[PDB]
Amino acid sequence: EMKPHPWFFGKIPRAKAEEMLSKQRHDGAFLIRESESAPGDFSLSVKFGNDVQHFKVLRDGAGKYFLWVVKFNSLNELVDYHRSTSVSRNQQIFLRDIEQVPQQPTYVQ
Ligand SMILES: [Cl-]
Repeated sequence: EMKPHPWFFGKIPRAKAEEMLSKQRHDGAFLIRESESAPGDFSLSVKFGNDVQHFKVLRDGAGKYFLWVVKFNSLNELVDYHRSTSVSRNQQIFLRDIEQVPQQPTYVQ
């Protein structure tokens, strides 16, 4: 387990998502962020070799979420579909979780 997703980064700037994804080793390492050029839309950012690619998360009339053709009731479902179906029309790029760098625990009383 019941965990928050390691892929939702809220309002991190496009350039910050590139900075962070640039240090991931593995093609497909990705995050969802909340676009700053289109308030209320999401964007998908994904490591590919020396590049970081960005995808608009598109909405149909009912609020369902898609990248190209196949659409879902949630970002979570969209993301999970694209773990095994390429996000790209030019390369086979499958979504995989960031490595992370996770949280040293501290107690603050
Ligand atoms: Cl595919």
